Amino acid sequence: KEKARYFTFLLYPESIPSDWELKLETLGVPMAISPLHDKDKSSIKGQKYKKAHYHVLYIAKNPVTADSVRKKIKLLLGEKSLAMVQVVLNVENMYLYLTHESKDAIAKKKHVYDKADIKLINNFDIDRYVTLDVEEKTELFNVVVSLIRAYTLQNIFDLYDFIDENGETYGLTINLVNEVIAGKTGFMKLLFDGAYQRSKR
Amino acid sequence: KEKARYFTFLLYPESIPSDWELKLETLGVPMAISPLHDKDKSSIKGQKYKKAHYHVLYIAKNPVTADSVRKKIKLLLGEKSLAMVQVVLNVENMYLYLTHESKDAIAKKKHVYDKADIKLINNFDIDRYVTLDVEEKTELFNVVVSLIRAYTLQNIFDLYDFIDENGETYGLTINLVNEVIAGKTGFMKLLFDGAYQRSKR
Amino acid sequence: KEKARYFTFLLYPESIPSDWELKLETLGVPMAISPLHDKDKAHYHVLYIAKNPVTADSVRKKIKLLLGEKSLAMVQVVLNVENMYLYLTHESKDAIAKKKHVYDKADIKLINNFDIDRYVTLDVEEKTELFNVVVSLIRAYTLQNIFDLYDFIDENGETYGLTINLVNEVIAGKTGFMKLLFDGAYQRSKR
Amino acid sequence: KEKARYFTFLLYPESIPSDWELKLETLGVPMAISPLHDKDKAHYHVLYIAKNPVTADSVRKKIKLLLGEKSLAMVQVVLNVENMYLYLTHESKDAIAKKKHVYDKADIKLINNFDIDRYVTLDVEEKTELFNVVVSLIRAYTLQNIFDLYDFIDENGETYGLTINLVNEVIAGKTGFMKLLFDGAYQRSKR
Amino acid sequence: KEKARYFTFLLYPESIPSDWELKLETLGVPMAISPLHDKDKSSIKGQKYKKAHYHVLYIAKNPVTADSVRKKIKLLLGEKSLAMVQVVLNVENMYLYLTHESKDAIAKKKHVYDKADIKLINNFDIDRYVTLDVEEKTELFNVVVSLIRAYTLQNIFDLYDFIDENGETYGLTINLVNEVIAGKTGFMKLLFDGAYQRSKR
Amino acid sequence: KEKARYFTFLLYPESIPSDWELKLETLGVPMAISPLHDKDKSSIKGQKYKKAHYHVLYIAKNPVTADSVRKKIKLLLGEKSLAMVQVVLNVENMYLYLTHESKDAIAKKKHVYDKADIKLINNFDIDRYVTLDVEEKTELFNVVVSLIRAYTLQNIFDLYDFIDENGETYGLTINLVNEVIAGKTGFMKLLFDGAYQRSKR
Ligand SMILES: [Ba+2]
Ligand SMILES: [Ba+2]
Ligand SMILES: [Ba+2]
Ligand SMILES: [Ba+2]
Ligand SMILES: [Ba+2]
Ligand SMILES: [Ba+2]
Ligand SMILES: [Ba+2]
Ligand SMILES: [Ba+2]
Ligand SMILES: [Ba+2]
Ligand SMILES: [Ba+2]
Ligand SMILES: [Ba+2]
Ligand SMILES: [Ba+2]
Ligand SMILES: [Ba+2]
Ligand SMILES: [Ba+2]
Ligand SMILES: [Ba+2]
Ligand SMILES: [Ba+2]
Ligand SMILES: [Ba+2]
Ligand SMILES: [Ba+2]
Ligand SMILES: [Cl-]
Ligand SMILES: [Cl-]
Ligand SMILES: [Cl-]
Ligand SMILES: [Cl-]
Ligand SMILES: [Cl-]
Ligand SMILES: [Cl-]
Ligand SMILES: [Mn+2]
Ligand SMILES: [Mn+2]
Ligand SMILES: [Mn+2]
Ligand SMILES: [Mn+2]
Ligand SMILES: [Mn+2]
Ligand SMILES: [Mn+2]
Repeated sequence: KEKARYFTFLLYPESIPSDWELKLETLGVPMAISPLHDKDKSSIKGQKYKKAHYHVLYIAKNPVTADSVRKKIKLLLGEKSLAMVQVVLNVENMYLYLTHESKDAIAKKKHVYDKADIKLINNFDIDRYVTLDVEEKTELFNVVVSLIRAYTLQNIFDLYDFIDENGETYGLTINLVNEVIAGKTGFMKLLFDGAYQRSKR
Repeated sequence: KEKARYFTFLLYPESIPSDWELKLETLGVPMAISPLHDKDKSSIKGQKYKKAHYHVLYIAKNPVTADSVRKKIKLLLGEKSLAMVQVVLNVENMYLYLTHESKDAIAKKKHVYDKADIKLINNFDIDRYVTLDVEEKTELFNVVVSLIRAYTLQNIFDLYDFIDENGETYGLTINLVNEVIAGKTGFMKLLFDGAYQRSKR
Repeated sequence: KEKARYFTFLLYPESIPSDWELKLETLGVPMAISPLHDKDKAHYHVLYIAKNPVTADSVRKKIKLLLGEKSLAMVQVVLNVENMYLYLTHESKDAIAKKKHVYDKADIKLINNFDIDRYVTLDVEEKTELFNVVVSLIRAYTLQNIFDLYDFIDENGETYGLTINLVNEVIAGKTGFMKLLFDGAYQRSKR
Repeated sequence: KEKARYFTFLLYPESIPSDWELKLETLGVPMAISPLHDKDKAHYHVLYIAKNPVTADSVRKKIKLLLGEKSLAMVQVVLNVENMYLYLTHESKDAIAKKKHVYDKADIKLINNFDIDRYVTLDVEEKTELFNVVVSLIRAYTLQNIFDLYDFIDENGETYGLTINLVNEVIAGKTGFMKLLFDGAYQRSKR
Repeated sequence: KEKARYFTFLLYPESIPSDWELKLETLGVPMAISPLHDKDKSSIKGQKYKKAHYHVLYIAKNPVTADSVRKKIKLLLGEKSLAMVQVVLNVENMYLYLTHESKDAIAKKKHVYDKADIKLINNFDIDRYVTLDVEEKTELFNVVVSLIRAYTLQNIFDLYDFIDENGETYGLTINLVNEVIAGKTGFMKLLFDGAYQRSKR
Repeated sequence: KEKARYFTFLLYPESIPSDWELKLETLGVPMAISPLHDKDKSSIKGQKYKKAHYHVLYIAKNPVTADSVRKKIKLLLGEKSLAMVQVVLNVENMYLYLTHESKDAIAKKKHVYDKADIKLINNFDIDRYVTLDVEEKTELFNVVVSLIRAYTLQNIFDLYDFIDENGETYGLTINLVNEVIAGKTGFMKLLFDGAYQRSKR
């Protein structure tokens, strides 16, 4: 059958032990658990809210079979805990989808939840799953350049500060400016020398 | 088998979900999708136009196997969505080939489509994937040198400014000067120190 | 073909010279040898630390020639050193969960000054995490050079997870980037 | 397994599509194609310039898929580009010495803006020769920066074998070393 | 087969020209030649000492094949000079083993020879071929840091001087500090800038 | 049979065309030809000088058989030109041996000739055959350090100058200092900064 690392599935509060949150920790795999979903618009007649459930993002350590994860949770939480496991094609999406903040979920105007009710098991960090491919770097690098040139930023700090305010405007966060100007260090020096000399005239 | 970043393949409107354009977005990979191909001269007897189809240009983030992308789309859009995935040798061509405006496609006098019906998923920008073959770089580098020497440009800025005006004259745009002087950083420093010392006398 | 520093493999008392423990020493590479495994045929687990990235098969041969072609038939690349080492006494997480026979830490044979504390580096994704931290730090407290940063570390290290030899391991190669940060701070302190 | 930029191979008119000349263009790599060789079976010699170091077999496949598996069966790595190019018209030194039939330079098919003048670099041992020269020069005439050196080159280039784009090709990567030389000269001019 | 830099092999006085010691010099490779081995305990019945022989430690300049060195010596000294060439895994050991002072040789209580009868051809210096395994470097590097920090050494010289006096205390000799701070150049600059700024306050 | 790149052999003025020096050039291989040997002490009774001859150092472009070179010269210069071809084990030696300035030739107190009468065919340069193996570099590097430290040389020039005078004392020539401090650029900077600061106090 098929194998993969990224899975997702549903957990209903009614069908799971009261210590599930700890029982899942025991698997030693990283997971992300949605805030509780208790506000999903039910197209069912005479009912506003779908039964309450949790979405679980589950990250095997090695390529395995969907059914291997099915069993592993049935044994952990009882056979009535889950009945449907799916392979995650894109992790970033399925994760935003936890709070209905993914592109598909906003376009279907679904109820938005709170990022803070998200339960991170086993040091799960979404970023250790979001890579910034080559071409994306150099794009932004040129941006950082247009920026340092435009606003005559004279050092790594002034740039950082500028980012702190207008970050979202150009798509930039601090740890991204750090990831971007990685290794381009020398080039950066050139840009600040430039700006600094220019501010002088 | 083989691994690579650049792929292409075919999508038939009849075999794909009505939300495919969004489903592909979910993969978080950049793609370029042809205008609809509904005008391809069919050498089949009794038929003017090949079945209607879409060409998809697909840019993995990391070298992967053709079959890995086959599966990924079969699961996304249904096993009847594609049956043939190919490795793209030249991105620039296979992209022009989307509107039958590539050299091969003009020489086979194939129906030309409209550039504007091209669907760009995930901030795909063709300019990202065309890059200066080696010899091209060093040519221009020598140019940037003739330039910094000739006009006594004393820093990355003055050079940039000069480029802003006389760019086309020498073939240079800003993001090209950036692509060119990549890694030659050190060498650049030498040139500016030169110019700056020289302006002083 | 793959190259790496960390390997492991099996040695059977029946198939090895009676002076193997010394013969391995001769390779001048650091190794850790399990207590004898006789409670799982009796065998030894060997943790082997090349000095330079090499091929699994290069180590296969090197031991076949050293101890005889019947000494080992399977060499593996070690992904995590800390684990594969605990696994020597079946005290690794995987080995406790499979309730395997636990051995004695003291029967472990350390060849060529092998010290487990040594081969613990930061996996990639860990370095850059901390690097960003060192940045948030140098930015926040306007540290103007490698020293002021060091000092700051000396006091509030544990707060941010940093020790001196970690700051050193972290800012490895990021040298240039660091220069940018101090120039920054120093200019900023001036205004 | 070996990687390189420069390859050559054979194409037989009998085994290739009638649009091959265009099909090769599609690869977006620069090539030089011999006039037809029918005076030595009739064949074409192809000079092929990968954009990045790759494996001979990677190019084998790439052409088998492009032109059909019967198009080529032998791909070779080009050691010297200038020669293998002259060898297209049997005007290379080896080909004149074996008195082989000479063809016409004009029947040569240049795909994708291939220009022979482009792929002539300095072999290793040649660079460092000249580098030492640039050093003897910067030392001798106390040139105090990349400019003064450039200027000097502009006048006495031919004397030492140097042109500007060669000084650029030479001092490639030796950047740092160059800095040392100018600091030197500049300090020395001061005394 | 295999390529490597470090080899060893045997030379019998009976089978070699009387000018061998000079003939080997001619190869322009560094070698170390054992004192004469004429005292090796022979397990052969009726004989105390193995035939007399020399051990040769041979250091190619570039990775080559064992057989390439076999030939090279057969041609130099005659085909009856050597019949067995081996790749040296550890140079430091195989060198001590020249005087039977290696760990293996002491444990097998073999006859110990004199260090002074060792013939060094072509400026062979054992210290050249013993080198700090990775972890060893970085240990000492941190030391050099603790040092430059502790005593506020403001440049490569002051550090050097300090080493000249208190070397042994920290395990450091000059050519070791040089071997250690190899490539860490940049990092070193940071440390001196630090110290120097700090001395100012 | 055996194959190799480096050969040597003898040419007698009496047995060779008067245009030999040009005929050899025609082979397009690099060679080095001794000054004329007309002063070799003949152990023959009643004769001071061996018949006059030339030594030829010959560098095939590809591994070939000694006999292949035998023929190639017999056809070029006539079958009476040479009767003995040998494989060169060490090029540097066999070349010094051209003027009897090799170690073996000095030890046999043989007549020394003039380096300038050496005939270099086809751009033969002995150095393109003399490599400086790793350990040799770093040895000398430490030397350059002991030197820059000792004499407080404050820049690449002062070092160069010092080399010009005391070169041979430490084994150093200019193009060797250049080959040595290759890539160690940064480290060098450290040394000059050091010296320069130190001269100030
Ligand atoms: Ba219940
Ligand atoms: Ba309702
Ligand atoms: Ba990341
Ligand atoms: Ba992304
Ligand atoms: Ba903010
Ligand atoms: Ba349908
Ligand atoms: Ba571009
Ligand atoms: Ba404009
Ligand atoms: Ba050791
Ligand atoms: Ba092009
Ligand atoms: Ba004898
Ligand atoms: Ba040493
Ligand atoms: Ba002392
Ligand atoms: Ba005659
Ligand atoms: Ba006599
Ligand atoms: Ba050389
Ligand atoms: Ba040498
Ligand atoms: Ba002199
Ligand atoms: Cl960096
Ligand atoms: Cl760069
Ligand atoms: Cl570093
Ligand atoms: Cl460069
Ligand atoms: Cl260095
Ligand atoms: Cl350099
Ligand atoms: Mn939901
Ligand atoms: Mn089509
Ligand atoms: Mn076991
Ligand atoms: Mn031909
Ligand atoms: Mn012995
Ligand atoms: Mn002679």
